[PDB]
Amino acid sequence: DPKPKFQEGERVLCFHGPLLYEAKCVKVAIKDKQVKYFIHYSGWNKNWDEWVPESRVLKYVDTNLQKQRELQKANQEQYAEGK
Repeated sequence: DPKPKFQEGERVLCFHGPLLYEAKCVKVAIKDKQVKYFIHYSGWNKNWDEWVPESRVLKYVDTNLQKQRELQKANQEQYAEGK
């Protein structure tokens, strides 16, 4: 569907599990009105590179970095509780 949120090359934050990671938008493909993104997670081996729907990609900005940090601590709180 005309004009997607992200561009090839764009540094981004991408959701993977319950966590957000820095990442790059390697590819942008449109399918059936649904825009998809092929992503390489930075500092991550290319095998984990994957296709992701738009809803999993967030702009690399202060608001989302703060969200990243809050999910990190929340997750870290889950790990710490798992013992």
